[PDB]
Amino acid sequence: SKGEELFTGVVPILVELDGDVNGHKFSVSGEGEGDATYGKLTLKFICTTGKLPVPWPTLVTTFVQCFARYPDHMKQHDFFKSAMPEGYVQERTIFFKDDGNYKTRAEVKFEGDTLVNRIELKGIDFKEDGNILGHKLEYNYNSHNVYIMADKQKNGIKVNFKIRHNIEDGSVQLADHYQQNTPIGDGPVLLPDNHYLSTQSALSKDPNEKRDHMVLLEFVTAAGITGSMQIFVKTLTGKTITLEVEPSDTIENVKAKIQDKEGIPPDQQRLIFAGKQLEDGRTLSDYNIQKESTLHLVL
Repeated sequence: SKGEELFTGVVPILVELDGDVNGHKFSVSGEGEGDATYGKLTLKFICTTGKLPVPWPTLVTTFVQCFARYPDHMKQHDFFKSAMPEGYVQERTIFFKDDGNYKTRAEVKFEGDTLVNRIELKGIDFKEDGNILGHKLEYNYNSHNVYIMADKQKNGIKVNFKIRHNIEDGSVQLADHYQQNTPIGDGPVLLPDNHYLSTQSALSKDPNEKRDHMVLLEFVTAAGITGSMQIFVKTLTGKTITLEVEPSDTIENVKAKIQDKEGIPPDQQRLIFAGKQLEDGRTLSDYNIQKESTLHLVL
């Protein structure tokens, strides 16, 4: 989209959260930077009101999916950047199994050169002796797939995933996430086909920091839509077949796929595109061969 251009290079990020969990009020400020080319986010958060009353890992998902890396073949499915600069509202309900819930509302938008995430969080019905208010969660994080679908009647996306938080006893605390995002602006956005974000997070601490804090790193990559594409091949007798290939397929691997359909050994095949003989150790992309091009099989 047009919003994509705002993500070239490294973009500064500001995060602000006001929270109230079981009547315990708190605030957090964060700052860092995002590099969507690498799908990478680095953030540091400080609780400005004192001690955080919930475990830091429970707030990782709340604290900018516009920093995901969408592969080239999926760029038309990146809702998040397409909503910029005006941004989007991100709302969630997070159900902690056998415990309380968070409800969050956030605005993610550009303020000048800086991508800002401003959040209100309310938590209710937590057990005083449970994993959350009892601070029984390990300080670590797992990889999850974030499933995205368009809501084409409502101009946004619906998102769901299940977070697993590790506990020392070897149990896990599940946090079922339900999410919706809606653009703030009136211009059109990208309403995607179904896909997911493969999301990795690592939590660390700053030895010099005395305040209650979290350092967060995320790597986020879109997936779930095949990068394979069809090409056409004219066979020795002039019939047309299709192959399923990736741009990174070697000419050798293309010949292997032709053997599967036509029964001609690779070492007997010669492939021609636009009059040019194709050489085994090169790739389809090396030749700038696009989806639904035609190759010619000859002897």
